[PDB]
Amino acid sequence: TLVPDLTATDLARHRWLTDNSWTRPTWTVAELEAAKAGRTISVVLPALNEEETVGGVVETIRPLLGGLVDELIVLDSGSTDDTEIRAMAAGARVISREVALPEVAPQPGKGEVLWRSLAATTGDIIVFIDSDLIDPDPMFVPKLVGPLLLSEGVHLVKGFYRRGGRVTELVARPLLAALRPELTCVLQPLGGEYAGTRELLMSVPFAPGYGVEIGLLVDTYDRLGLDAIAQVNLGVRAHRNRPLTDLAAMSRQVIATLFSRCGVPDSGVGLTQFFGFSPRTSEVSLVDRPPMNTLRGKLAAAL
Amino acid sequence: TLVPDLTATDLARHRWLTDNSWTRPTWTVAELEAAKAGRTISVVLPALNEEETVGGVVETIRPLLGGLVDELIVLDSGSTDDTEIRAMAAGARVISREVALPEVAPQPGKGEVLWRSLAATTGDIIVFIDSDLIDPDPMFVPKLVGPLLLSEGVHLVKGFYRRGGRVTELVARPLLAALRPELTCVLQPLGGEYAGTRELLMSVPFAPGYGVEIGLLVDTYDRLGLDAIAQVNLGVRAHRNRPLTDLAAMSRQVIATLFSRCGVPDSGVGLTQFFGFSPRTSEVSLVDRPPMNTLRGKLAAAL
Ligand SMILES: Nc1ccc(C(=O)O)cc1
Ligand SMILES: Nc1ccc(C(=O)O)cc1
Ligand SMILES: [Cl-]
Ligand SMILES: [Cl-]
Ligand SMILES: [Cl-]
Ligand SMILES: [Cl-]
Ligand SMILES: [Cl-]
Ligand SMILES: [Cl-]
Ligand SMILES: [Cl-]
Ligand SMILES: [Cl-]
Ligand SMILES: [Cl-]
Ligand SMILES: [Cl-]
Repeated sequence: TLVPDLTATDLARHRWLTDNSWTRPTWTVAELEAAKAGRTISVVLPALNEEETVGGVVETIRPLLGGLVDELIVLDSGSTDDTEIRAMAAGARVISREVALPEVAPQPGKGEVLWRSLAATTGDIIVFIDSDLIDPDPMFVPKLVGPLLLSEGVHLVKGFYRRGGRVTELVARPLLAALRPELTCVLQPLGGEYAGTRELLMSVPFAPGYGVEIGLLVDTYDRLGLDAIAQVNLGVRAHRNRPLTDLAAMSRQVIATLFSRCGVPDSGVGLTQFFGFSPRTSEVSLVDRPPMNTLRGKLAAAL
Repeated sequence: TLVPDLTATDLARHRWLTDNSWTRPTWTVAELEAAKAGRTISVVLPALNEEETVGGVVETIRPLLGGLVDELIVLDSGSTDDTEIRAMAAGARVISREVALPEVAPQPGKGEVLWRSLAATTGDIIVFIDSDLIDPDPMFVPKLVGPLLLSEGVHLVKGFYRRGGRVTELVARPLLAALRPELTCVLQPLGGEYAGTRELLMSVPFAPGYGVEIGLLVDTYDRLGLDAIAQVNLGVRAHRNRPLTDLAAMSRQVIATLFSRCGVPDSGVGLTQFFGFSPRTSEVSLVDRPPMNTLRGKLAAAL
């Protein structure tokens, strides 16, 4: 809604950018592990057909398994390439969507995968890391759990890179300025590298498809306020030059998910693209998976 | 609002793409001039500091002056370079914002310029052409007025190019799919080359800044329906590689203007961009210029 008391100038000077934003995190693995205090950490990599990169991501994380990290899972989304065997060969446990939650038939898209991984994991903290990363850094998981383990009151940590992204810069952040202005303090709201506490994640809906990350950001903000969110610098990463046609369909789902969270009536109509004319249509989903907490008791595996 | 009866598939197969969309316009200047039937045509080029390109755009249009075109005006927006003298030297009349409407102090931005040009022009049809075009084609004005002069019931003509644009493809068209799905049939809703009848243009508000084009599209659609809009192929044009930082600020104003037209409460908060951090803020306007018709009677020059 209309917030004429807030300006872009005092968003740039917002105290949150100091106390909840780590440009140069200096935490050690040993001192993070010391702060677990009986909490466990689950790392989840969503994956659909990522055979060329999934092993390299898993290998950056595997040395933490059994110390800082308690579970390392690739949640496979129906890959037909060698994603699964390569993740296993790299030292990760691989769980299909069906095995994560066999009572419920899979919907397509990324959010489904992350939602199901709540039923497959046991960590008090869950870290999500994209499996398509071309050059992952082994300090990702430590930097993401830093504010959860050491700060107070943080429940969602968003990892950003110094160069980000055409959808992030033209779609997500300008819409947040219009609909959730305080969230413009988040550098990369769509980023795939982030960590959350279990109670938070079990009690929010998961948006479908590519809306999942911005949906968690906005639901966490709405539920707990800006102080409960933090961001940390993961380092440098090259913008993978994705086709604008793919980015357009993803943008449409980002819009749908944000409108869904902000009371904006979305038409539900998918995006048409023209290239006479050669038309290309995509679909968009307006239906969340409900909070996983609502399924407690009905599951053959406890939550 | 929610339109679950419409899908992206039947938008791609929409009859409008045949009867109101000209992929290969074949009109001659002589036969268009024959159809004027006493209507006059005003061509308007908005311009702020366009000394390198404005003359070349004017020269592509000047041979039509006195035949198909009755007025050729560059509406200068406070240029400090040689925009004005170069437009004059190319054969255009140059009118400042103040001379267009001296009773009202200028607001910044492009929409202000186009709104003021309604008071400075006399054509029954007004054609807007950007002055920063690097390679304008002399058939722009004929192709834009074709459907106005020959078809029935068209009041707004949008000229598109075969390659368009990151803001168009990731922001404008996906938001239209969410908020005004039928308008996704328009290939380039933000395009600067378009023509409109005077009665229509005098009776709609003009959005400020870079929102002006999408605001006219949505107001025309809301007021008169999709049949009153048409689009024509102008040919090929190179995407001028504008900085993503500029595109982000323009996207924010596009969003504000669309939310303004579609009942979506916009925060009014400008876009912050970060590059410690180096913050960069822009402003956004939620205030239209009212329909120029509302100022009739109060102007020292008649409308
Ligand atoms: N079904 C899908 C599962 C995962 C992903 C992804 O990780 O980007 C995308 C689609
Ligand atoms: N004040 C302005 C006037 C004109 C333009 C433009 O034509 O892009 C931009 C700004
Ligand atoms: Cl502001
Ligand atoms: Cl800091
Ligand atoms: Cl089901
Ligand atoms: Cl992006
Ligand atoms: Cl919580
Ligand atoms: Cl659809
Ligand atoms: Cl046609
Ligand atoms: Cl004034
Ligand atoms: Cl564009
Ligand atoms: Cl009208």
